[PDB]
Amino acid sequence: VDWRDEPEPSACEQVSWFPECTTEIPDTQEMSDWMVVGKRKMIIEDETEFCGEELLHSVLQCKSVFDVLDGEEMRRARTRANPYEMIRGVFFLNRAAMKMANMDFVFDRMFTNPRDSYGKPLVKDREAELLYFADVCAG
RNA sequence: GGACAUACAUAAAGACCAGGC
Repeated sequence: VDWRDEPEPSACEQVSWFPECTTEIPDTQEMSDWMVVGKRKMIIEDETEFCGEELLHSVLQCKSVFDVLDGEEMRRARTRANPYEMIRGVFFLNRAAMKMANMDFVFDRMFTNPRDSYGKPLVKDREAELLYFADVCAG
Protein backbone atom coordinates (compact mmCIF):
# COMPACT_ATOMS: atom_id res chain seq x y z
CA VAL A 1 0.00 0.00 0.00
CA ASP A 2 1.54 3.30 -1.11
CA TRP A 3 0.47 5.74 1.62
CA ARG A 4 2.85 8.50 0.27
CA ASP A 5 0.41 9.17 -2.62
CA GLU A 6 -1.95 10.94 -0.12
CA PRO A 7 -3.21 14.54 -0.74
CA GLU A 8 -1.42 17.28 1.27
CA PRO A 9 -3.11 17.65 4.72
CA SER A 10 -5.55 20.60 4.87
CA ALA A 11 -7.98 22.44 7.17
CA CYS A 12 -10.40 22.62 4.17
CA GLU A 13 -12.96 19.77 4.32
CA GLN A 14 -15.37 18.72 1.52
CA VAL A 15 -18.96 17.49 2.13
CA SER A 16 -20.76 15.16 -0.28
CA TRP A 17 -24.48 14.65 0.53
CA PHE A 18 -26.94 11.97 -0.45
CA PRO A 19 -29.45 13.14 -3.10
CA GLU A 20 -32.80 14.44 -1.79
CA CYS A 21 -35.14 11.53 -0.91
CA THR A 22 -37.97 11.69 -3.52
CA THR A 23 -39.88 8.67 -2.07
CA GLU A 24 -42.65 9.08 0.52
CA ILE A 25 -41.93 8.25 4.20
CA PRO A 26 -42.63 4.49 4.72
CA ASP A 27 -45.86 3.73 6.62
CA THR A 28 -46.78 0.95 9.13
CA GLN A 29 -48.29 -1.17 6.27
CA GLU A 30 -45.21 -0.85 3.98
CA MET A 31 -42.78 -1.63 6.88
CA SER A 32 -44.96 -4.56 8.15
CA ASP A 33 -42.62 -7.30 6.71
CA TRP A 34 -39.28 -5.31 6.62
CA MET A 35 -37.94 -6.73 9.96
CA VAL A 36 -36.07 -9.96 9.02
CA VAL A 37 -35.00 -12.17 11.96
CA GLY A 38 -32.20 -14.62 11.05
CA LYS A 39 -29.24 -16.47 12.62
CA ARG A 40 -26.86 -14.23 14.64
CA LYS A 41 -24.04 -13.46 12.15
CA MET A 42 -20.65 -12.51 13.72
CA ILE A 43 -18.82 -12.42 10.33
CA ILE A 44 -17.87 -9.12 8.60
CA GLU A 45 -15.64 -10.47 5.74
CA ASP A 46 -18.65 -11.36 3.48
CA GLU A 47 -20.58 -8.04 4.04
CA THR A 48 -19.85 -6.94 0.41
CA GLU A 49 -23.43 -5.76 -0.47
CA PHE A 50 -22.31 -2.06 -0.23
CA CYS A 51 -18.46 -2.28 -0.67
CA GLY A 52 -16.12 -4.10 -3.14
CA GLU A 53 -14.75 -7.42 -1.72
CA GLU A 54 -11.06 -6.52 -2.39
CA LEU A 55 -11.36 -3.23 -0.38
CA LEU A 56 -13.25 -4.92 2.51
CA HIS A 57 -10.62 -7.71 2.78
CA SER A 58 -7.78 -5.12 2.42
CA VAL A 59 -9.07 -2.88 5.28
CA LEU A 60 -9.75 -5.91 7.55
CA GLN A 61 -6.20 -7.25 6.85
CA CYS A 62 -4.70 -3.76 7.50
CA LYS A 63 -6.59 -3.59 10.88
CA SER A 64 -5.51 -7.14 11.98
CA VAL A 65 -1.77 -6.32 11.37
CA PHE A 66 -1.98 -4.34 14.66
CA ASP A 67 -3.36 -7.30 16.77
CA VAL A 68 0.27 -8.48 17.39
CA LEU A 69 1.55 -4.95 18.25
CA ASP A 70 1.94 -3.30 21.68
CA GLY A 71 -0.85 -0.70 22.14
CA GLU A 72 1.58 2.01 23.43
CA GLU A 73 3.89 1.45 20.40
CA MET A 74 0.83 1.75 18.05
CA ARG A 75 -0.42 4.90 19.91
CA ARG A 76 3.03 6.63 19.62
CA ALA A 77 3.35 5.87 15.86
CA ARG A 78 -0.28 7.08 15.30
CA THR A 79 0.47 10.36 17.19
CA ARG A 80 3.38 11.06 14.75
CA ALA A 81 1.50 9.85 11.62
CA ASN A 82 -1.80 11.82 12.03
CA PRO A 83 -1.44 15.42 10.59
CA TYR A 84 -4.36 16.61 12.82
CA GLU A 85 -3.26 15.09 16.22
CA MET A 86 -1.96 18.43 17.71
CA ILE A 87 -5.58 19.86 17.72
CA ARG A 88 -6.53 17.58 20.71
CA GLY A 89 -9.16 19.23 23.03
CA VAL A 90 -7.51 22.75 23.16
CA PHE A 91 -9.29 24.27 26.26
CA PHE A 92 -12.23 21.74 26.29
CA LEU A 93 -12.46 18.65 28.54
CA ASN A 94 -11.67 16.21 25.67
CA ARG A 95 -11.04 15.92 21.87
CA ALA A 96 -14.77 15.10 21.26
CA ALA A 97 -15.66 18.81 21.88
CA MET A 98 -13.29 19.69 18.98
CA LYS A 99 -15.16 17.26 16.64
CA MET A 100 -18.37 19.19 17.33
CA ALA A 101 -16.47 22.51 16.83
CA ASN A 102 -15.13 21.18 13.47
CA MET A 103 -18.50 19.79 12.24
CA ASP A 104 -20.52 22.87 13.38
CA PHE A 105 -18.14 24.94 11.17
CA VAL A 106 -18.31 22.47 8.19
CA PHE A 107 -22.17 22.39 8.37
CA ASP A 108 -22.70 26.24 8.22
CA ARG A 109 -23.36 26.55 12.03
CA MET A 110 -26.61 24.53 11.58
CA PHE A 111 -26.33 23.14 15.16
CA THR A 112 -25.39 26.35 17.07
CA ASN A 113 -27.50 28.63 14.78
CA PRO A 114 -30.27 26.42 13.20
CA ARG A 115 -32.39 27.89 10.36
CA ASP A 116 -35.84 27.47 8.82
CA SER A 117 -36.27 26.37 5.15
CA TYR A 118 -36.21 30.14 4.27
CA GLY A 119 -32.68 30.46 5.83
CA LYS A 120 -33.89 32.56 8.86
CA PRO A 121 -32.39 31.73 12.32
CA LEU A 122 -34.85 29.69 14.49
CA VAL A 123 -33.37 31.25 17.70
CA LYS A 124 -32.56 34.94 18.27
CA ASP A 125 -30.39 35.74 21.30
CA ARG A 126 -32.34 39.02 22.06
CA GLU A 127 -35.79 37.27 22.01
CA ALA A 128 -37.19 35.00 24.81
CA GLU A 129 -36.21 31.80 22.84
CA LEU A 130 -33.60 29.20 23.93
CA LEU A 131 -31.55 26.83 21.76
CA TYR A 132 -32.76 23.44 23.04
CA PHE A 133 -30.42 20.52 22.23
CA ALA A 134 -29.90 16.90 23.37
CA ASP A 135 -26.65 14.91 23.85
CA VAL A 136 -27.01 11.07 24.11
CA CYS A 137 -24.46 8.33 24.87
CA ALA A 138 -22.25 11.40 25.35
CA GLY A 139 -20.45 11.11 28.75
C1' G B 1 -8.67 -0.66 15.00
C1' G B 2 14.52 18.24 56.28
C1' A B 3 17.68 20.61 61.35
C1' C B 4 20.17 24.66 65.28
C1' A B 5 19.07 17.84 70.71
C1' U B 6 20.15 26.73 71.28
C1' A B 7 16.19 19.45 75.70
C1' C B 8 23.54 23.49 78.44
C1' A B 9 22.27 16.66 80.33
C1' U B 10 25.26 13.27 81.99
C1' A B 11 25.11 15.49 86.92
C1' A B 12 25.88 8.01 89.21
C1' A B 13 22.95 8.42 93.86
C1' G B 14 24.99 6.68 97.97
C1' A B 15 28.67 6.95 101.20
C1' C B 16 32.69 8.02 104.11
C1' C B 17 36.98 11.44 104.64
C1' A B 18 39.42 16.09 104.76
C1' G B 19 39.03 21.51 105.36
C1' G B 20 36.51 26.40 105.73
C1' C B 21 33.43 30.37 108.88
